[PDB]
Amino acid sequence: ATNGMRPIHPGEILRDEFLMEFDISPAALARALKVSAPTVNDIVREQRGISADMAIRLGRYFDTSAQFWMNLQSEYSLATAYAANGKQIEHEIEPLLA
Amino acid sequence: NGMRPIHPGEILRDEFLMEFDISPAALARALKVSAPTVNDIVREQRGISADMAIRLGRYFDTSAQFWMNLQSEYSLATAYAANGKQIEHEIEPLLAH
Repeated sequence: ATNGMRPIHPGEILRDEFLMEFDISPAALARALKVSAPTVNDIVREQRGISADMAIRLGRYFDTSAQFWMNLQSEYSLATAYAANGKQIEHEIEPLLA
Repeated sequence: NGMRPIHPGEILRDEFLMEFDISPAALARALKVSAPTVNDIVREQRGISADMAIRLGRYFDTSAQFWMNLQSEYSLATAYAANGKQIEHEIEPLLAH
């Protein structure tokens, strides 16, 4: 059986481990981060990724590193990219032997 | 925080291209991407995409996250240098409230 990647959107972790944990609505989070409510709404709906600026805001608000959020984002972006082009990439790139 | 940016292209040049004596155009041909795609990264003009991270990991036998983690550190560092103090100023931490 071959390896695979299944995507987990960062907004799912935001919803489950932060918004639901502290009983914060997405709109209340947007007001606290000083961003537009659709900005947070898009993320929790899994319709937008975490930008660097947003990662710094979330880290500041929730006492995390900004990299925590960017690492969740990179995993999601890698999973979607892998499911789309990963098999072809592995088919056409011969690993370096040196 | 974190303010001093290290572009992923610097690591690519120093730890891989120069370590294995591989030119950027040679790398692009091995990765099956256009040469300006690799050039722009090596010259620190463009970042590493998810697709490129998978290609670089495949070729150099690293994880793809190795490259994406360097990219996010750079993106964070530039974002913080531009706006970090403004962000800290305008957001009150939840647990300070």
